[PDB]
Amino acid sequence: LLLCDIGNSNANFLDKYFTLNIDQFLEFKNQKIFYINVNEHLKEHLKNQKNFINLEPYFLFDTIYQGLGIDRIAACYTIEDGVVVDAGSAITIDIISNSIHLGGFILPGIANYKKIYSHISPRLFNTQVSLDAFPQKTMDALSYGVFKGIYLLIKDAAKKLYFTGGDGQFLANYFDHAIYDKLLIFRGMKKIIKENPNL
Amino acid sequence: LLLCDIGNSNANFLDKYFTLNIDQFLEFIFYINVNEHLKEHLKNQKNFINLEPYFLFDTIYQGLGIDRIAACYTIEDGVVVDAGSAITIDIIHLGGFILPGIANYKKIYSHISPFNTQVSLDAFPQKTMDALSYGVFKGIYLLIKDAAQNKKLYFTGGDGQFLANYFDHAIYDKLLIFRGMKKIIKENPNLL
Repeated sequence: LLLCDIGNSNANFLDKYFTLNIDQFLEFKNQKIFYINVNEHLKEHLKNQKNFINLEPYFLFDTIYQGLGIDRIAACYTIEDGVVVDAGSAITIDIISNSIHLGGFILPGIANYKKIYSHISPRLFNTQVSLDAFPQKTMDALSYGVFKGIYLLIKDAAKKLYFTGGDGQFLANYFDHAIYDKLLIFRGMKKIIKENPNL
Repeated sequence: LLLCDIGNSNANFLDKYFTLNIDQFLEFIFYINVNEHLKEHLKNQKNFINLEPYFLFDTIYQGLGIDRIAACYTIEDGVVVDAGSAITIDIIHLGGFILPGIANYKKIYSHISPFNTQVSLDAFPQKTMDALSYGVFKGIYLLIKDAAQNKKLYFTGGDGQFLANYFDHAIYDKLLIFRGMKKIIKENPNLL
């Protein structure tokens, strides 16, 4: 059972979890691969690979959010009630209540915060910065700005929390009653398959 | 008496307030400067007199920028927010924190994907531009609120009035920085 979650920078596979970059992904050959894809650039390519089978059409998900990404849908999908946070290149926060998508929002990913500080000034992280004291040096002034900004947005939006993505465990640790599941999305994909076994 | 607050995107002048962008300032005076790539050019200019070494300001914060010092210089008690290229939030000095300015939030998103300022903050967005706008505006809002846990609140800077509107009990002063700069010329009559 080979699953593929395709992004703008990475394709994450599950068989056993691995990550390829996009060049690597384009040279991959294999057996059936089930997939979701947000990369607009790879749509023609995927259509030419007959072994590749798009799960997106099977996702029924109650939202009015225009153009919601299939990646966010798939991560919300096994959740009945809760706040879903996928912390990678971007940080998306989605709110589920009663299997209904109430809305959601987007933040830069942590690496990107680091890039924009640099673009602003060479004068402009400590992951172990405290959130309950004002910072006293510039490293901490940045780390606090970023990490506390995300902490408060998520606190306000949240309800149980589910976390996923490369930075998800780190963000989860600021909260009690929160889970981290590296495989949230692949669980949504797993669920689609258990619901349409003719696949 | 001509004053200049030279920042990372803009040069705020007071002769009559008015602002140049950097590329303008270059083709354009007591000053403070946080623009690294402008250090050289300023030493070149003999009409410009740096005011930074005259400030004496107690803080337990190491390497506090001179724009923050200057903004904070005339405030006995409160949170001081300066919203430009970056947004500095300072406490009266018991510390403070920094964010990207609103336009620099734009720039990350615009590069990734080549703002709605009236976005509601009390409901969850349902389209991409609103999703972005709310992450930015509410993130800033929650941080200041949390920091100003009841203290006074002061805002300045090019985007400072916009942000002040989010608040009851808050004051915007476009000139808070030049007010530090004037108080320094005050304390140092010798400068004239």
